[PDB]
Amino acid sequence: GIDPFTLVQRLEHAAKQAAASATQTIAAAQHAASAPKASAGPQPLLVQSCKAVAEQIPLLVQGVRGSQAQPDSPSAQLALIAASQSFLQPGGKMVAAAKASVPTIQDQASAMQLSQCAKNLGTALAELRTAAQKAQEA
Repeated sequence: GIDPFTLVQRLEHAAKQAAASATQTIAAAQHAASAPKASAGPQPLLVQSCKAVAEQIPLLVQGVRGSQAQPDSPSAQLALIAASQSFLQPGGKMVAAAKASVPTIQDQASAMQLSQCAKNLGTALAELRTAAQKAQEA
């Protein structure tokens, strides 16, 4: 009957919205940066993770597109699964940093924007983290 993609199904969907939400979170985080001007090195965890996440975003989508083309390919599967878990590492950091940086952002627009972005990214990771989990160990 109807046998769908399964496991990679949730990977595709979660990684797409993760990549989307990540980009939005990055654009908000480094828009203001909750870094004080008086110090010897106030490098915001946001921006540090933003650059990390920014390079992981294409990997997600690359994995996604690979899974779309070859859902029955362990090469594409493990690629997406690995990329997902690789994205979670810096991605989760930016989420944690974002929520704590919101109240310390002087620009109200950026603060409220970051709040929504991190809320999306956090939930995106919630999907992706569980998605790759099911696809990996089953």
